Amino acid sequence: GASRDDDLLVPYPRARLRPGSLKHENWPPPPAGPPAVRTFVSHFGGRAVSGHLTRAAAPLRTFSVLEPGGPGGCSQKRRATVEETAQAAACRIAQNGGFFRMNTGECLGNVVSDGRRVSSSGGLQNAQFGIRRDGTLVTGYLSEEEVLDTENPFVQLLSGVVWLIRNGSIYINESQATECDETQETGSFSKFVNVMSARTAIGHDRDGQLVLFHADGQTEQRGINLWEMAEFLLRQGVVNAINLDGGGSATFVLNGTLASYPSDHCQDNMWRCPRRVSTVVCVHEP
Amino acid sequence: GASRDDDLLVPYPRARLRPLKHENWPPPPAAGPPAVRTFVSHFGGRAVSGHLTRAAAPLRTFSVLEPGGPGGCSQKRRATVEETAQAAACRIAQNGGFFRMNTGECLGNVVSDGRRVSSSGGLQNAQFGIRRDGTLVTGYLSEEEVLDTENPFVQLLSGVVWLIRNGSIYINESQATECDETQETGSFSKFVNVMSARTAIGHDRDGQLVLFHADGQTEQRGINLWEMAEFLLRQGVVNAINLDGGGSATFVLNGTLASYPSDHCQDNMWRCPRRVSTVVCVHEP
Ligand SMILES: *[C@@H]1O[C@H](CO[C@@H]2O[C@@H](C)[C@@H](O)[C@@H](O)[C@@H]2O)[C@@H](O[C@@H]2O[C@H](CO)[C@@H](O)[C@H](O)[C@H]2NC(C)=O)[C@H](O)[C@H]1NC(C)=O
Ligand SMILES: *[C@@H]1O[C@H](CO)[C@@H](O)[C@H](O)[C@H]1NC(C)=O
Ligand SMILES: [Br-]
Ligand SMILES: [Br-]
Ligand SMILES: [Cl-]
Ligand SMILES: [Cl-]
Ligand SMILES: [Cl-]
Ligand SMILES: [Cl-]
Ligand SMILES: [Cl-]
Ligand SMILES: [Cl-]
Ligand SMILES: [Cl-]
Ligand SMILES: [Cl-]
Ligand SMILES: [Cl-]
Ligand SMILES: [Cl-]
Ligand SMILES: [Cl-]
Ligand SMILES: [Cl-]
Ligand SMILES: [Cl-]
Ligand SMILES: [Cl-]
Repeated sequence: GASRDDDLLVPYPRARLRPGSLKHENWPPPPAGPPAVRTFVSHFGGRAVSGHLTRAAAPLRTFSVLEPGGPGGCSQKRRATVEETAQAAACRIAQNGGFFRMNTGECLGNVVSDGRRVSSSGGLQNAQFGIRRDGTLVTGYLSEEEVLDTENPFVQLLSGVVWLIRNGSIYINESQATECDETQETGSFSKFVNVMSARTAIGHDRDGQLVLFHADGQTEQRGINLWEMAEFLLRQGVVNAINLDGGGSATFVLNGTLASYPSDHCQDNMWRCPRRVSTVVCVHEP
Repeated sequence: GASRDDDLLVPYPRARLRPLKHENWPPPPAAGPPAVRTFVSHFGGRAVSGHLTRAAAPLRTFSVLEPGGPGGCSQKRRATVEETAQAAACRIAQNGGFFRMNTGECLGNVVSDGRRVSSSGGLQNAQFGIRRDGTLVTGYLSEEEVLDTENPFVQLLSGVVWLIRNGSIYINESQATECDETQETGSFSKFVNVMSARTAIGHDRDGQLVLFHADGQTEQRGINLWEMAEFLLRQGVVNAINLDGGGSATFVLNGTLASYPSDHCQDNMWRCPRRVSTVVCVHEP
């Protein structure tokens, strides 16, 4: 019927509730095509791992954040596979997006899909990547006051854990202090950053183009952590980037069909089944 | 728009020039959609990624294609699995028999839509084909029956090594038939023992088609031929044969790439699919 949801990469085993200044970076839009998908099997720390790197021009026109099963997915606490959501949205390239609660399925953190707020952070502060109507690519942390600005408002936005790069500099350490909570253990979260597994990320490059990353693997066995990931991205010319859901949620859909190897297993156990995720990251051409 | 052709797995570095029973499975008496299964399983203590496929009604769901459409081998053409599969609107497709990289010729007996497109030329290798009545053939055959008007072939291709016979491994028995005396004795045995990405084709007792794919790299990542054949046998394949592998190892699903090619691009950093000869296609009315 679906996945067994075994390969879990959880930043917080204890669900966070709804009860150092924090600012964000914005990159103006250079004036300007199809995406550029690149498959690879490269070595990190002596381990070969497979993944994908994507590039798109006109993020304001080719980028979109989708809800599980179409508009209103988060409002109904819905969960759908990247293929189902991508096939319905006719996305050239698609992969899983923000985090969620597996059992309930609601979308956690700020989320903007086509100028519509679908989820709110609720006082919590994590890494977020969004685009404003003027065409500026934003990354980092924003307050709900800035999120709600009606002058050059966000058109597409999602949130993830850790801010991977800021202005061409690694920003993991700066996120470890900001995005870590003290009520939960400090080593359950630090593992989420250091443990090896399949994960995804999103960012942009010096030329003003959107970037999407995906790496296959397994929790503790195969894949990469967040440290190894950022360096490869810097080698690829990304300015700002944030991490996204990974583990069994790591899914890369190309032309509406699965192109990655999910980490989770099927009920039959032998085979790997894609996970039903909340929001999806979509790239297309009108 | 082409591969760098770095990951080479050659059964014979020295090209052979132009100078025996088979098994057949009758059609059991009765059509579900194909079953594509992603996996990361352990072979000799190392995990490798791949796909395993199965289709019923091979007489109705199986097809052998030429690179870029009909006449591909006749024109010594080379095309990517995606290119050939997209034109045929195949749900599941992967590279097939071997070919000459320099010229582009298709090696071994090949039947695409009931027409012989290439001949073995006196050489004897493992072959998998289907006859119009529904009989599934595997092993070695003489040209008299191949072109015979008795249950003529509708789909046929050739590859190196016969992996399984009647639910039993036939590699040892195949090495004796498929061993050459002109080539060195260690290049071919390595071809069987070396670990890398390869593909295979076979069938089950119920009369269903099977297709296999395993990602990897020559000698670095993947599996050899010994580990590969058994995984299918544990899954209920009766007969199976090996197919082209290495940089040609490609799995295309619904017309799009779903595997990780071993070859590199001219840019070097990225991996590019290789342009192959014949392709195996699976679709539904
Ligand atoms: C490859 O593509 C097919 C999509 O094809 C269509 O889907 C349906 C409309 C059905 O009528 C098929 O015959 C069509 O050709 C995927 O198969 C299906 O997806 C749809 C979901 O919208 C579903 O209704 C079908 O039942 C699906 N078929 C199966 C076997 O599940 C197929 O999964 C695609 N493969 C991948 C990896 O995306
Ligand atoms: C798949 O990607 C290729 C890349 O060029 C594109 O040409 C093709 O249109 C895509 N598939 C569909 C159904 O659009
Ligand atoms: Br939470
Ligand atoms: Br040869
Ligand atoms: Cl600035
Ligand atoms: Cl590139
Ligand atoms: Cl290691
Ligand atoms: Cl609610
Ligand atoms: Cl979040
Ligand atoms: Cl495992
Ligand atoms: Cl569209
Ligand atoms: Cl091409
Ligand atoms: Cl090589
Ligand atoms: Cl196994
Ligand atoms: Cl296990
Ligand atoms: Cl071994
Ligand atoms: Cl692999
Ligand atoms: Cl003919």
